[PDB]
Parts: sequence; structure tokens; C-alpha cells
Amino acid sequence: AVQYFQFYGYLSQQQNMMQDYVRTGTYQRAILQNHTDFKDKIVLDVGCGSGILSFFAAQAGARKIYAVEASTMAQHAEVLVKSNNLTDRIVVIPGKVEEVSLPEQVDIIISEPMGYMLFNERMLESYLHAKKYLKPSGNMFPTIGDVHLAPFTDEQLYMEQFTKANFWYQPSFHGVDLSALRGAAVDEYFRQPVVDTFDIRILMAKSVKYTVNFLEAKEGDLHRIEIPFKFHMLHSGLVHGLAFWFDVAFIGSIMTVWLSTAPTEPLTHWYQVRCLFQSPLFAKAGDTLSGTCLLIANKRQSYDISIVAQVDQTGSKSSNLLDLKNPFFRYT
Repeated sequence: AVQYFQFYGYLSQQQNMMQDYVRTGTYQRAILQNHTDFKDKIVLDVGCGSGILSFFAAQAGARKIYAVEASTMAQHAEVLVKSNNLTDRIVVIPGKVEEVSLPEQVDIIISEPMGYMLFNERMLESYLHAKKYLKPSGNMFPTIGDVHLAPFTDEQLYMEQFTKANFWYQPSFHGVDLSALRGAAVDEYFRQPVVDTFDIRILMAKSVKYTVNFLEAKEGDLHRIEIPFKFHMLHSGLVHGLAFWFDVAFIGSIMTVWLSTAPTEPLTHWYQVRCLFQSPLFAKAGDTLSGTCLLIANKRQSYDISIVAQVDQTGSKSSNLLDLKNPFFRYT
């Protein structure tokens, strides 16, 4: 009968642990397949995950690895380094990359691309700051980030927002009339990004792609990310919002490998979300839907998404503004 849960607390303790196993799993494979980018190289591992990528860098044959991390997590790493006999190969240095000091330049900077690296500008800044240690010939893991977006139709998803508000704000509430808050409540429900599994047949155009290259990214490039778009509509009907998916890649010398689950035919993205428009747009097949997404870092450690959209043939316009801090998982 359909339920909304906070995406960040949804999984059990075991499920969260199983999920770190699976994902670090795909990082190890990526590092091993590209062992040539690590063999006899100097590596800088930047913060969090308890140094585990450094162990993959070592497995792949790195000469020396600097692992930089906050002092609590650093002691656990220091324990792991010793008991795995890698004291000659991994140097754990407690602190922040900006105020810490390395005795040499590095060939590769690595960082574990969990959700809370990708949606937190503090983590991204540090990752970029670490390039001060990278040789001109150097590389980064991950190397690039893709955002894909596509419009979707989903009547049920959009009308649920009304049925939640109607249910709670129309009937009196222990003798108190709350109906004057109905509109404010609906407007707030529309600003809740939704994580879901949905069947691609609801997409109404081919996706548009936007690439961030971390290797070439300057100071402050990730504060504000402008994505203009023009979709050529393949289906007629109501566009209720935009669907987003996020992917990182390591462009090695051997093999470009995607690290949020990969493309060749239809399968599953670890990092996806749908954002509703406040008002749906009608488009004919063959029409164009254009506008812009702004992703801006906010005061609360994530990004706001601004989406503006227009049907060119008709002038019709809708928009929305959402915070990605607390997506909801929609369980069907």
C-alpha cells in the first residue's frame, strides 16, 4: 500500500554492512583491473573508510601509500596496517589534507566515492585540495562524475503528495482546524526528493549527461553546478519531474571503469533520485523541453536542486527547489 521512509536510515545494521562489503568490493576490482596505474607508484588515500582503499592500492603493488585521515579513524587504520604487515608500505598520517604534510609528491590520489563524498562539498573540496600533492603526470580515483537526467511521467507519485496533505490538513485535528496549512503542506511534500526503483518506460526522452572532471576541476568548481538541458520528447503526456542518476568513473591507462554500477545495457544505479515539479507540463512527442538545473551547496552539508523547465512550442513553464539532505525512499 506504499510507504515513505527516510532514505538514510532505512537499511538495517546488517544491510548497511553488507552494502559496504559489496561496494568496496567493486572498488577493489577496479583497482586490481588497473594494477598498472598502481604498480610501484606513490599513492595518496584521502580520508574515511578506515584506510581500506590503501590496502587495495597495496594489493595492486603500490610502492608507498600515504593514508590521510581524522585521528579517531586513523588509529584503527594504524592497527590494521600493523596487523597486515604493511608498515613499510602504508603510512597513516593523522589529520586534514590541507594542514597535513607529505614528504613527497604522488602519482595517484584515491578517495572512496560513497554517497557522502559525492553530496557533501566539504569532502569534495578536500579531494580537490589534495591535488596540490599530485605530479603533473598524476591521476585520480575517481576521475570523473556524471549526472544524467531525464523527464518522467508518474501521476501516482505526484497525486500522493496531495493525498498526504488532504488526509492530515482537511479533517479537524483534535478540534483544531488545520486546513489553512494544506497548501503549504502540499508545497513542502513536493520538495521531498524521492528514491525509488522505477521502470525506465516512464522516461519521456533520452537522458542528458553532465560530466565533472575532478582532475581538471579548479578551486570552487563544485560549489555551483549549472546543467542546461534540451530534451527532444519521444512520448506525449504529462511531465511530472526530472529523474537523476549519479556515477563516478576511474579512467585508468588500461580500462575506464564505472564505480556506481556500469553501462552496456539496462541495469541499476546506486545513486538515483526523482524530483517533482510543483505543476506538471504537457508536452507532445516531438516537442522540446528546455531549462536548467542548478545544484548549489547549502548551509546544511548537502546540495539544493533548482529545476526550471519550459515546453518551447507552447511557452508553458514549471519549476521546483529541493534539498537533497533527506531524500525519502518510496516503498511500494
